[PDB]
Amino acid sequence: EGREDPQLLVRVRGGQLRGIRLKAPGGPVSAFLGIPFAEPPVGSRRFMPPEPKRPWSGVLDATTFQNVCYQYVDTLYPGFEGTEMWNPNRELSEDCLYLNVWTPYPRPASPTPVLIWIYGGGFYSGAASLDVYDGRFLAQVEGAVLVSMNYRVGTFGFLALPGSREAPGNVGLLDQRLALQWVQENIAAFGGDPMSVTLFGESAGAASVGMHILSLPSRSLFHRAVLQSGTPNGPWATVSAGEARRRATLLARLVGCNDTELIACLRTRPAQDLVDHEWHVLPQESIFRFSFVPVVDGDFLSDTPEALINTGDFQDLQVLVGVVKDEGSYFLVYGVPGFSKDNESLISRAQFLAGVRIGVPQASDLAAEAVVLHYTDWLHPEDPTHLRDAMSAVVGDHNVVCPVAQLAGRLAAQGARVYAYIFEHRASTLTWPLWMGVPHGYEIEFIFGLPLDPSLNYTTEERIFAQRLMKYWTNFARTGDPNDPRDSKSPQWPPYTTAAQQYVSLNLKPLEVRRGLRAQTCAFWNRFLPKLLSA
Amino acid sequence: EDPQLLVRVRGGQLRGIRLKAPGGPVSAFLGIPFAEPPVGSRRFMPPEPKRPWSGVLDATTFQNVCYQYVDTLYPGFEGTEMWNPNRELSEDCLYLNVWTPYPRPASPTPVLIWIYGGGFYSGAASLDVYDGRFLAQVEGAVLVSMNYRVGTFGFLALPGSREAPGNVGLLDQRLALQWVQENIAAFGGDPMSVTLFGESAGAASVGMHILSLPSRSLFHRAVLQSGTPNGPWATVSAGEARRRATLLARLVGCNDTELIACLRTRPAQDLVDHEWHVLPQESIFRFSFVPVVDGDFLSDTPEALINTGDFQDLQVLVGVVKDEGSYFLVYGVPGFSKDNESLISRAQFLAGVRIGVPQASDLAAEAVVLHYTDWLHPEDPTHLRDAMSAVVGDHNVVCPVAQLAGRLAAQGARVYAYIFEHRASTLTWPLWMGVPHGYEIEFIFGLPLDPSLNYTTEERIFAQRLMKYWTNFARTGDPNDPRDSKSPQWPPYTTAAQQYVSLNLKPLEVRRGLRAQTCAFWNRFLPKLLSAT
Ligand SMILES: O/N=C/c1cccc[n+]1CCCCCCC[n+]1ccccc1/C=N/O
Ligand SMILES: O/N=C/c1cccc[n+]1CCCCCCC[n+]1ccccc1/C=N/O
Repeated sequence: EGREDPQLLVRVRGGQLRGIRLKAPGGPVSAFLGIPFAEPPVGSRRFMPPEPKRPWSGVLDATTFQNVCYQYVDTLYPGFEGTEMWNPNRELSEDCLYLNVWTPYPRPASPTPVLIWIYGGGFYSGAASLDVYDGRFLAQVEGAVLVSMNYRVGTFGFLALPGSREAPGNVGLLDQRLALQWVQENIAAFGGDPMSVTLFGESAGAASVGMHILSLPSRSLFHRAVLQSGTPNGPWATVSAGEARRRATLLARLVGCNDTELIACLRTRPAQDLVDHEWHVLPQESIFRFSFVPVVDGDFLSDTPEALINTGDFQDLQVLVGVVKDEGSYFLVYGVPGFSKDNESLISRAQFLAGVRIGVPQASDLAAEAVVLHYTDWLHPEDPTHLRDAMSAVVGDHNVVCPVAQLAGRLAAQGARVYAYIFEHRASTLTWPLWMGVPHGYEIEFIFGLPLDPSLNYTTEERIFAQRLMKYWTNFARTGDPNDPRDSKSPQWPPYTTAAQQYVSLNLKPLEVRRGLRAQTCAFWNRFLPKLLSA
Repeated sequence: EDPQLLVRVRGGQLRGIRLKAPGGPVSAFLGIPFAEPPVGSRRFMPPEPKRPWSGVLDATTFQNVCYQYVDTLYPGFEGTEMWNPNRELSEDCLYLNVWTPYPRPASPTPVLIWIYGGGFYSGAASLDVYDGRFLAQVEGAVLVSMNYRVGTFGFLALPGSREAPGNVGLLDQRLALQWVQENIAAFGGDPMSVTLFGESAGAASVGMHILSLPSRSLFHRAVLQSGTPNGPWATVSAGEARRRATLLARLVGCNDTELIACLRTRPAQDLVDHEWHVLPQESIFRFSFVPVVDGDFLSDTPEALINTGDFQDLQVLVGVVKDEGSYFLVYGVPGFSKDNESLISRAQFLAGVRIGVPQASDLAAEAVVLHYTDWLHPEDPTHLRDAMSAVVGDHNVVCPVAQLAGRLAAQGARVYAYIFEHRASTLTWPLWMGVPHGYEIEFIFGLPLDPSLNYTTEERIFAQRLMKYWTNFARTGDPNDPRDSKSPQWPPYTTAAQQYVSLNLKPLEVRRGLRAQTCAFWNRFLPKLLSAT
C-alpha cells in the first residue's frame, strides 16, 4: 500500500478498500464510495436476487460513486435543476450494486450508530450517489456512519413473474437487504455499530424501508427506521402478484418476448430497451404510479403491506415517519393536464376532475367523485388556485400523507414508537415554482445537511435548521428518539400515538406539536375510500 | 261591542277580542273558520270553503287543534308541552287566527301567514309561541295563522283516489291563504303583500306552496325556518304514501273507496294510535303522513321542482338554528335524553346514524359516520353526541335548507339565509341541545317582549331585531331595515357568495357557506352513493 492515507484503508468481507478523504465544511470525512455488495446483476443475473459480492483481490478503489442502476432518466425539464438533481450522476449500468459509506475522519474510535439511506425515485430511479444524499455532513457533523446503496430499480429491480425462479420480484429490495447484510457484517470496519442501524429513505426509499420493517429477513438487519414521504402500504408502493405478472408480461410483449422463456428473452433485451418500455405498462393514465415496484410476492412481503401493518407486532420498533407540506405538487407536473413548473398551474374544475382520475387512477367514478366532493372547497368550487392545491393535496394525501398516517397509526397501535413529522420548510434554493410548496424529496437535502455547505447558497436559518434536522435524525438513529436528550429547553417531539396523533412541524420555527395528521381527510382515504371500492 | 273588533268577512261577521300586547292593544280574531269542518265523510278530503254563517261569529278564542298525536315523552315538561295541543283536539279544526294592530291599520299592512310545524303530524296555530300579538302590535303586522290537518287527517293519501288524494293539510293551508286573499283586506291586511312563514313542517309547507302553482298567487314572499319542501322527511312518493295509508288501514282493520270509507269510520285516536307504526324503518325526523308527491299539488318531487322551478319574483328568507338536530335525538336515538348530558358511545353513534339517516345503506351510513367523526377524538362522547346532533340537523334541515337556498338563488329567487344561534335563556331543554329547532320561533314572534316571560333584556332587543327582519322581509322582501346602516347589512344568499347571517345577540355577522362542505356531502355525494347503493 505504501504512501496512502492510513485512514482510508479499510478491509471488508470482500477485501480491501481505499476510500477518500472528503471535505465537509466542519472538516474531513472518510468516504468509501462504490463498494460492491453484490455480484453485478448482469446477463443471466438480471431480475435475479442479488448474489453477494465475491471477494476481490488487492485494494478496491472506493473513492468514487459507482454506476447508477439502469433507469429511466427524467427529461421533462431538460437542464432544469429541479429535475436534474434527481437524475443519474454516474453512468447507467446494470452493474450498479454498489454502496457508499461515509464515516467521521478519523473513523470513530467507538462503534457509531449507522444510518442507512435508501433513495427514492418511485422504484424506477434513484441513486445513492446524488448530491442530496451526500453523507458527508451527517458523517462530519453528527459523527454518523452513513451508508447508501444502489439497488436495482425499474424492471431490473422489480420486474416480477411471481412464482418464477428467474424473476421472483422484489430483487431491488433484495439488493437493499443485501446492502443491509453487508452493513451488519462489514460496518464495524468503519467504526459503524451494526447493532445500531437505522434505515432511512424517502419516498420509494421510505416505502423500501417500510418493506424491510415488514419483511422478516430484513428485521435483524436494522433497529430503527425513518420513512420520509413514503410507506410500504398505499396505492403505489406495491403491486399484487397478479398485477406484477401482468406488467412483466406486457413489458415482455412490448420488447418482443412459461416464465423461463419470457425472462430469458427479457434477459437478452438491452437495458435501455426495458427502460424505454417500462412506462408503457401502467394500467391507467396515472401519476404517482410506477410500473415495476415491490410485488406482494408472499415471500419478501408475506402479505399486502396493509395486512402486515394491520396485524404486525412492532414492539421492538422505533419509527420516524413524516411528510412534506406538499407531497402531491411535484407529481402534478408529470402529466396532470394544466400543471406546469413554468406557470402558476391554476386549473379549471374540469382539469381538477380530470387530474383526480389520473391522480387516483384506481378510483371508480363514484370514488373519484367522492375525492372531488371531499376536496372541492364548496364556497369556491371553481377557484383555480384552490383546485390546483386540492389537486396537489389529493395526490399528496392519497399517496403519501394518508399512507403515512395509516402507517403511523397501525405502527403506533401495534407497539412501535412512532415519531411523526410534517416538513414544511421550502428550501430557499428550490427551483420548483412557489405553488409547489415543499414538494417531496425537498426535505432530504436538509436531513442530509447540504445547507451546511456554504457554497450551496442556503440561508443561515436553513443551515441551523439542517443542523436541527440532522440532530433529530441522528438522535433518532442513536436512541430511537429524535429528541435532544441534552437540550430539553427545545420543545419536545412527542411520540405519535393513535390516541393523541401528535406530530411536529419541521420548519425554521421551533418544533410545534400538531395533532392528527390530516385526520379528517385521511379517514376518507384510509377508511372510507377502501369501502367505496367494496361496491 | 268594540267596533274595532267587528269584521265583516266574505262568510259573515266576526267578533274579535281586544288583546293586550306590552305596548298596546291588538285586535285578535281567533278561530275563524276558513273551511267546512273536515269531519265524517270529509276526512282525508280537500277542505271545502266554509259556508257563510249568520250573525256574529265569536272569533275571540282559539279554535280546536287538529286531531294529532300528543307528545307524551316528557309529561309536564315545558320543553315538550309548549308544542302540545293547547286546545281540544278535534277534526273540526280548520280555523285561522288573525292578529291586526288596534286600531286596525288605516292602510293595507303586509300580512304574515304563519304555518306551524310539527312534522305534519302535530301543531296548532294556537300555541303560545305562535302568538301573533307582538308582531301585530310592535310591527303593525296583520299576522295570520291557520290550523291545518296533520297526521293521517292532513296527509293520509291513497294517491289517485278521489277520497284521500293527499296533501289536504296543504290544501287546508292553501285554503287559509285563499281566505287571506279574499278577506284580509277587511282586517286592514294587504292581500297583495302576503308573506308565508313557517318553521320545520311549516317551512316545508311554505316550501310546498312555493312549489305549487295554485298557491303561488296567494303569497308574495316566503320564510322557511328550519324546513324545506325538499330533503328526506317533507315528502313521500305516491307509492310510499299508498303503502303507509294501506298499512295504517291494515293496522286499524281496513280498493281505495272502500279502504278510505272504512278509515273514515274510525275514531280519530285510532288513526293516531297507529300513525307512528307505519314508518318503514326505526327513524327519527321521519313522519308517517307528510305531503305526497302526487303529481297534483306537487307536480314533481320538491327536488325536481326546486331544480327546475322559476323563482324570479320570489323573495325567500330561509334559515336554520345552531342545533337543528339535537331535539330529535331524544325521541328514539338510544343514549340521548334531556336529563343526562347524552354523552354517547361510538357504538351508539353508529346505531344513531342508521336511525337518523334511516334511508342510509350501510355504505352511506359509514360515509356519514366517517364524515362526522372527528377523527382526532373519534370516541370522545361529547363530540359523538354533537356529531349525532349535526348528522340529524344537517341531513334533515341544514343541508336541505342549503340545497333550497342554493336552488332558489340560482333559479332567480331573492334569498336571505340565516343561522339562529341564540339559545333562549328560558330554554327548558338541556344545554347540549344548544338551540334546538323551534326555539327561534318565540323570538321571531316577539315573546321576549312580554316581560312576564322572563327573557333577558338582550333577548327582548333581539326579538325586536328578529321581528324587524321578518316584518321588513314581509314588507319589502328584504329583511334589512331601510332605516338603519352599517349594521351590517344582511346580504342576499347567492350560490356564488353563499352569504347568510347569524341571528344571535351579537349584531349580524355575514358568513359564507351554510355547512358548504358537509352539505356537499349530503346534497351532492350521498345521493350518488345511494343511487348505486
Ligand atoms: O419509467 N417511466 C418513464 C416515463 C416516461 C414518460 C413519462 C413519464 N415517465 C415516468 C417518470 C415519472 C416522473 C415522476 C416524478 C419524477 N421525480 C423524480 C425525482 C424526484 C421527484 C420526482 C417527482 N416527484 O413528484
Ligand atoms: O305520530 N305519532 C308519533 C309518535 C307516537 C308514539 C311515540 C312517538 N311518536 C313520535 C314522536 C314525535 C316525533 C318527535 C318530535 C317532537 N317534537 C314535537 C314538537 C316540537 C318539536 C319536536 C321535536 N323536534 O325535534
